[PDB]
Amino acid sequence: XXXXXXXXXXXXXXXXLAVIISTITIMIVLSEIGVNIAPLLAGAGALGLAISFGSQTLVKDIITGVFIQFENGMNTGDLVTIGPLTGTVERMSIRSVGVRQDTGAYHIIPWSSITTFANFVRGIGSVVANYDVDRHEDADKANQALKDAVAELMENEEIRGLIIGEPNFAGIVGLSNTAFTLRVSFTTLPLKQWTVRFALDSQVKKHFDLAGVRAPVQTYQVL
Amino acid sequence: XXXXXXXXXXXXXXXXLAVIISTITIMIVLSEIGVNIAPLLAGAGALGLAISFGSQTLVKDIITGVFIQFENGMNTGDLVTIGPLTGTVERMSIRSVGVRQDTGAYHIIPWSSITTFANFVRGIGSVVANYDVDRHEDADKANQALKDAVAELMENEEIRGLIIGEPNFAGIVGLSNTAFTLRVSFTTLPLKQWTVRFALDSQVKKHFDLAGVRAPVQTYQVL
Amino acid sequence: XXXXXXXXXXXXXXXXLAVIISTITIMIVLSEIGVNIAPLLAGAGALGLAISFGSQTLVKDIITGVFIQFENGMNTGDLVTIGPLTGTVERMSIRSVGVRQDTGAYHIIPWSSITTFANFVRGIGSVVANYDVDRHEDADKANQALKDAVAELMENEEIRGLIIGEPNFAGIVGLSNTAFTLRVSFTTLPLKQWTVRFALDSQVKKHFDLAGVRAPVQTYQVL
Amino acid sequence: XXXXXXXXXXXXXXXXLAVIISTITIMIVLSEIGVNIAPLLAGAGALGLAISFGSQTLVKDIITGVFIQFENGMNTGDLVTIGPLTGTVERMSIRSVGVRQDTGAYHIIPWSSITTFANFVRGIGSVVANYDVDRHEDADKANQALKDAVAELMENEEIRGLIIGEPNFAGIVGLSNTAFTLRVSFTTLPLKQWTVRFALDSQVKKHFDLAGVRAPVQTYQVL
Amino acid sequence: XXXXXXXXXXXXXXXXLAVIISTITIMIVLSEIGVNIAPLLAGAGALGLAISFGSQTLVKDIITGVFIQFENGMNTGDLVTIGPLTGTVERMSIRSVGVRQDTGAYHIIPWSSITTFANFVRGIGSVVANYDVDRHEDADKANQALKDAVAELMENEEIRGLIIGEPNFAGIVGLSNTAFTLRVSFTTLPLKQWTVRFALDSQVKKHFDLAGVRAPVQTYQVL
Amino acid sequence: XXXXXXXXXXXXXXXXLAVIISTITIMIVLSEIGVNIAPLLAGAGALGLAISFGSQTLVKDIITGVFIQFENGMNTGDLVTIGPLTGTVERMSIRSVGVRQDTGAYHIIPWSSITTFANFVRGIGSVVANYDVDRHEDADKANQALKDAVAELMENEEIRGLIIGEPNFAGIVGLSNTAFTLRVSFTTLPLKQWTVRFALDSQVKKHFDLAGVRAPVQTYQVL
Amino acid sequence: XXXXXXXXXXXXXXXXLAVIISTITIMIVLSEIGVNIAPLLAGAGALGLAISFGSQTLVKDIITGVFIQFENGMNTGDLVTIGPLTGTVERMSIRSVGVRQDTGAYHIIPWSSITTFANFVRGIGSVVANYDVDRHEDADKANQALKDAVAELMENEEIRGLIIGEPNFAGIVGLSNTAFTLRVSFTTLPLKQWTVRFALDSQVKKHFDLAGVRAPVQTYQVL
Repeated sequence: XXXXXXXXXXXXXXXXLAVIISTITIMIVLSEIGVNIAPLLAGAGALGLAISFGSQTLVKDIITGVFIQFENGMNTGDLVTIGPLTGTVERMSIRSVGVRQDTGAYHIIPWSSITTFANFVRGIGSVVANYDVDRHEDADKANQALKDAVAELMENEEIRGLIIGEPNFAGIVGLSNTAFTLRVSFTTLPLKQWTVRFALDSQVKKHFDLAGVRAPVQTYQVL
Repeated sequence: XXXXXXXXXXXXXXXXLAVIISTITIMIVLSEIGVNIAPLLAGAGALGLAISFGSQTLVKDIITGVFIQFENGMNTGDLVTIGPLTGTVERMSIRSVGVRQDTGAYHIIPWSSITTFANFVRGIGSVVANYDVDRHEDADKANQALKDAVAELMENEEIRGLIIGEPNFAGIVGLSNTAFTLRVSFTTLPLKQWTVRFALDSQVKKHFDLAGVRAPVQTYQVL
Repeated sequence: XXXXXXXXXXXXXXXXLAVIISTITIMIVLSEIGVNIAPLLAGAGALGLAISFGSQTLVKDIITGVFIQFENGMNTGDLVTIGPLTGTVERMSIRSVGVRQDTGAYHIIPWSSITTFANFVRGIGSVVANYDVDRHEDADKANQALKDAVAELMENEEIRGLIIGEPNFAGIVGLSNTAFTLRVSFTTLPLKQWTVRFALDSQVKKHFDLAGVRAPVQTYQVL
Repeated sequence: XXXXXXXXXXXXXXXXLAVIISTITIMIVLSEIGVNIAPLLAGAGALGLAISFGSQTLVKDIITGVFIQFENGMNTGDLVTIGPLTGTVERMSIRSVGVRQDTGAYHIIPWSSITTFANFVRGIGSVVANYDVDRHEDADKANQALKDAVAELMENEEIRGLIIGEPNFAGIVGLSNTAFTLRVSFTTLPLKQWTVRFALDSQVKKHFDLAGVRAPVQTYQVL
Repeated sequence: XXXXXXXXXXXXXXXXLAVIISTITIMIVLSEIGVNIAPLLAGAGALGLAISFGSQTLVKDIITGVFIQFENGMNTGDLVTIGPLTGTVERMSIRSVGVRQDTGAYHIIPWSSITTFANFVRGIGSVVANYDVDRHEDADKANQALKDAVAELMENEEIRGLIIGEPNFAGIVGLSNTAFTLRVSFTTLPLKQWTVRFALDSQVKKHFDLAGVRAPVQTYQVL
Repeated sequence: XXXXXXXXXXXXXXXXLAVIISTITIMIVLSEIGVNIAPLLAGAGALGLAISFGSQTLVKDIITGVFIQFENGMNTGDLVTIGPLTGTVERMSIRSVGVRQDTGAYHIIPWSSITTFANFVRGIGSVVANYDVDRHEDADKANQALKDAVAELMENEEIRGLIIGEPNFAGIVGLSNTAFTLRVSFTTLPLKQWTVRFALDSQVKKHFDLAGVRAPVQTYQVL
Repeated sequence: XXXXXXXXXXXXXXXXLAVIISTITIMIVLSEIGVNIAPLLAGAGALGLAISFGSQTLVKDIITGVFIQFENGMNTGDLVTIGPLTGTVERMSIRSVGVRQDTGAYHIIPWSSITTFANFVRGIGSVVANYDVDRHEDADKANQALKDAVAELMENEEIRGLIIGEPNFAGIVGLSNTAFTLRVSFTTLPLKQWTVRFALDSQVKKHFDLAGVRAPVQTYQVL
């Protein structure tokens, strides 16, 4: 039986990364060779549980990545927002995503840290502008000024191509101790919101000055 | 017994995703073929525990999603609020929900991150408006002005269709060092709160100017 | 023994949600049919541990719910406060609770997220009002004014029915660089605190104006 | 052996909450009746691990409660502070504690959420009052004024019974750009701190006015 | 064998807190008495794992306590700082520590919540005082004033006994838009820092007034 | 069999860090020598599980490090940003990374604490400058001033070598109650952003003074 | 066999901290003495798992400590920064580190709470000083003043020995609504940054006064 067991073990070892495989092979051999390694199994299992609780991140991350990819949630060149960060995606790997912030940095984010993320290149983009006007100014006057500003904006051929449909004037949307707030909304081609917002702000300043609408002004009273 | 064991193993393997299934088959074979793989079982179990702690998120998320669906908590097109985000739901998948923020973004939120979420399309919508008035102004005067404003609002046929029942005047609801606060409440058709609030603010500004109620004013004293 | 084992397995399978039950049955059969599925057990156990770490939330939540119910902590129609949210409870399910915020929203909160929650419909409700008065004003004068205000309040038959017992004047309760603070306390029927607070604030403004008590006023000094 | 095994199983089942006990009995029977339920054991163990990770809270909470009780840390009627909450304890159960906030609410806190909690009814209560005085005022003048205020306080027979020992004047305790801060300390009967603090603040205002000590005053300089 | 097994079980049970011990005894008996309780073992193990995840806190806390005690980190009567709390230690138990805040409260903190804690009664105590002086004042003038203040302080026999060695004048330590900051440092007997700081602040006010050093003053400019 | 077992155990022990290996050897010996150490296995397994939950950090950290290295995410001498810290990398070990803050400190960060980190030496660096201008100033005037400033900047031969391509003027990008904001963008050689930003700010101040553009100015109104 | 088993158990027990060892010995004896303690094993294993989840901290902490020691990250007498704390290291034990804050306290921090820590005694120390100057002042004038200040500083023989190399003037580094900021950088012997910074601030005040550079001044406009 001795020679037979020896031959059996030989055949098995012949049938049998590399260092751990070698340790496991040594374990199976010592097991089959007249030794019952329960506590050696215990030590190797402690080591394996350690590496497990360690090497969990890679797999969690790659599966989160492939899931995000299934939903078509992020492509190369999009403008995404991940937590407190907003930038352009420059490259995606099987572990992490590369986001190029506007301040020049190059953030690397591993998928596990990505729970909820916003994308700016899906369909439409909107603009919600709010402007303040001194509480004492005439409401209709300022509102007509804002309407004239938007109308002049929509005449700019270069910008008109960026707005989908018609503007949406909401009128007054709130009062403060000093000012009331006008609001105008849009619906633009994706990723072009900010250009529209900037042109609108320029036109709004110009026309508020023309129509003589005053900016909000803090008020005091003495004695 | 050798040929018999061989035939048994053959039949079993014949009776026997793909790569892991193949590894498990190799394991059962080496087990039945004169080898006791306890530590090989240990390594494969470490790998499996890793993938487990990894692939937990998908199932947790899908069950959270189906639960949220059971309570009729979220449909396509509703206006929901999830954590620090408020927007419209554009599409729901078996892993995540698509929320369209007003700023044009397209957030993707996986159900696991959704613990508590608010919905604005269930039943009724309310309005609680607060306005400030200088501490020195006559209380009854300002309150009557606000009542006249609300009364003129309720005469606007377009808005009246949005208010359920009658307004609820609360009177003064608090004093500051400079101003006391009036409050009026409503109960409106769902999702129409903001239109009512805006019309009310416009009317309130107009009538506060007519009745000559002053806005709050900071007060100083020199020497 | 072959036919006998076959008959045994048949009887067992005859004696034997649905898909997992079928997989378990296949497992017991392959086990009894000349195969020792230790690693198949390992894979199925990984899957089961995954679903376990997943389907834990439902049971945790239902037991937390039934516990909260045992303590009579929340009923339909009460006005509760859960974390940063305050509203009315509209309906309770075996997984979550429906809270109707005052802003019209309809929050859904699962019991697991509920650790500590306040309820406003248990027994009594109290009012602790603080008012500011310019540092230079006479203490006794302002205090007597506040006492007269409370006295006139207690004469309002409609409100008197809401106050339990007698008011509790505390006198000055703190000094600032500009103002000292008066305080008056109450004990009211449940859920009626705010009506009392509002009536009290109205009366306090009126009587502070009558008695000529000044509001706090920031003070400066030049050069 | 068949009839013998049947009789054995019968006797065992005869020797044998209710639904789980029934499932366990079915398990032991199928085990003893010619079936080896390893994977059925696996499914039942997954379910049990789920309920375990679920029903952990009740026991954790009751043991935390009995521990808090061992240290005599909280009784009915005491004034405790738990996290961001301060109120009176109205009733204690085997799972949670009932705290009555001053604003009328009735918080329910489960012991698990209680890590560190303060109690105001153990032994003594102290008072540390700080008052501000304009930087230009004479130090000795203001300090003597405060001493006279405390002296008049200690003459009030109703309050004297609440102060243990003698006051402790610390003198100036800090400078700002505008004011220096005086401080006086006490040691009072438990739960009576606030009454003493309020009486002291009243006397301090009165005597600061008598002695003509000015409150702090912001200072500017033009051009 | 029946009578023999019965006698064996009897002897064992004879050889055999109380309720759990009884359940375990019942388990060993049913085990030895012709029943293989694997799933009963599973249920009892679920219960035991629950109590384990529950009764972990007591032992964790007592070992953390004995460790803190080994380092001589906290004694009865010391003035410690634990998280956001600062007070005197009144008594220590095998689970928690009793800290007496200055505001009269009596906090109970269990050792587990104590990660990092400061102690004020180990060796020496230091004082780092910063004072502000208007940007336009002469540097040497104010510095000499502060030196004279410290010199007069060191002449107070009662205080001199509390300062170890010599003061350490650092000169200017920073500029603001309005003021530059002088700094003086000390090294005092333990627990006596605040008395020294207060005496120093008194002397500093007196000597800044004598030498005519102005406090910082906000500056404006009109039109 | 006694002598045979003895010889077997001897051979095994002959075939058989050091202290734990010795304990495991003692375990296997006592196991093979007529003793079944199940509870000794339990104690050793508790100890091993402890060390496992302890020695997990080293391996997790080294694998996170080698992963970060695979993505070429951090080299010696780069300027990285890790959480709230921004500095230069001075040396990398198999456990942690050494970051040299600008304030002279030498932070040591272990890879586990590194989830998302930014790098400033990958490709390009950008500049987004915003400047404020009083609301009343002429828009075209200030914009032309800023254009002249940038033009003079691009004439500086030393700086021109640092800017890639052409500046990008966005015009007005927002209104406040007091000021509107101009914006100019760049794209520079990596790590040279700040030099460009500083030169640009100098030129902008000079040219805003030349063209007489006023800085924003708070506005008041009395009575 | 009875006497033989008795002798075997005797020999084993003869071959066989103290209380747990005794319980384990009792377990092995009852095991070998005709009893199969599976559920007793279960209870002892629950207790052991409890102590494990408890006594994990000591080992985690000691290994974190020895790791920090391997990287030469902290010695006796260094000036380190750990989280929100900055002080001198007074002594290190096998569990915790003793940090002496400047305010006299003596913090004890266990290594587990130390994730990222800064050290100020490794190599070099730097200084980055920023000063504000009124927006209307001449840029070249203020910059030349700052250069003269630094030049006079470098003439102080006592300080010159602390600066490595040459100062680095950056010019303007930013504009505000009221002030532009000058910046000068250094590179000093370790731990000597603050002395240099203080001397520099003194010289800067003196020379800004000489050259007549004004501090920033808030600006207003009335009506």
